[PDB]
Amino acid sequence: GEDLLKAEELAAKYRATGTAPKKILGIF
Repeated sequence: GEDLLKAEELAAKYRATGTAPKKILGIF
């Protein structure tokens, strides 16, 4: 499943932000 890869990606990205919903915070 590539949604698991996406889950890795989001884990690579969002955790890079520090907190997933703060994906908008990075934009703030």
